[PDB]
Amino acid sequence: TLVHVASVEKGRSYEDFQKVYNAIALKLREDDEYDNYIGYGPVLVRLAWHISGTWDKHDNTGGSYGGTYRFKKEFNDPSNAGLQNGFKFLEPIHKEFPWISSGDLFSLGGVTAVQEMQGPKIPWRCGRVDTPEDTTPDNGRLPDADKDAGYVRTFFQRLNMNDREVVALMGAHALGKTHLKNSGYEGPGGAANNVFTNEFYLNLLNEDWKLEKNDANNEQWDSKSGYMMLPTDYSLIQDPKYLSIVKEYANDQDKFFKDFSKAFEKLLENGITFPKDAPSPFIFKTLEEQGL
Ligand code: HEM
Repeated sequence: TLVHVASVEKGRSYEDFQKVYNAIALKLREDDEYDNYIGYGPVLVRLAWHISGTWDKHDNTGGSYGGTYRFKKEFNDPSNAGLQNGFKFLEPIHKEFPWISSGDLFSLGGVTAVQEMQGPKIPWRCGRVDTPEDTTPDNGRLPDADKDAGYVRTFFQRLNMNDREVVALMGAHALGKTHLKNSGYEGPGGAANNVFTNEFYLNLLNEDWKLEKNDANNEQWDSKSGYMMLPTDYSLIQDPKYLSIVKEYANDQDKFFKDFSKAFEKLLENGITFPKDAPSPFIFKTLEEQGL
């Protein structure tokens, strides 16, 4: 398996990264019209996950380290359709801060989005290093949505995630929406789709779901409230082990926040070796905490 050692951008420290965080956060506030006023928060979270979710624990291919989403093979992955919006959002950030690596920028985008949307603090570590075009993972490593709980469970073993980690991570599906033109699925998972809450779990348990076909001829679960769940989302209440965890997070906001924070940091760090003398993880202040 490949070794990717975190290497701090030369001479940079917490304050440098807080400035990048702030620039992302200010642009999130400014560019509010995007996606019928959802804003860019959700797509940045999805970008951070997709650049990380190519990882394979077996050989340390893929993962956030190399920033390989910048290469055509990966940005043109059908699984990544729509993420170009997140990349374009981050372009002026990268122009202002050309010293940050691509993997650091993409992952920090996700952290910033979660926190600015009132989610948990997510500790974040710098030191991802851009790797060459030939290190770009092939398409097909990101998950299908038309599958069942067994598929989800097996899929996430490749990312070294257990049942609790999987169910926690999936709570991000409160954010944003599915777009028919991107993925063949349409609609949001709830009402508060640019605020980070545990609504995904409450909606799974409390809505009256009907298995319908959308306009792309794909099945999805729909409620009269106008919400949807992917087959993979709904699988979390079909499987008895996932169901107990869904109930736990539906009943404990703080526990969900803490578990999501750990799993999301882990996701963003998979594949990276941090030297023993590497800086401790950074916890960035929100704009609100800074009075900005
Ligand atoms: C079985 C695993 C998963 C599947 C099958 C899946 C599938 C999907 C699909 C089909 C979409 C709609 C894309 C579009 O039409 O624009 C989506 C959106 C999204 N996903 Fe996932 N996802 C999974 C796990 C995750 C994880 C682990 C996270 C992050 C922790 C995540 C975060 C998001 C977010 C934030 C959106 C909304 C994007 C937007 O509004 O532009 N997903 N997902």
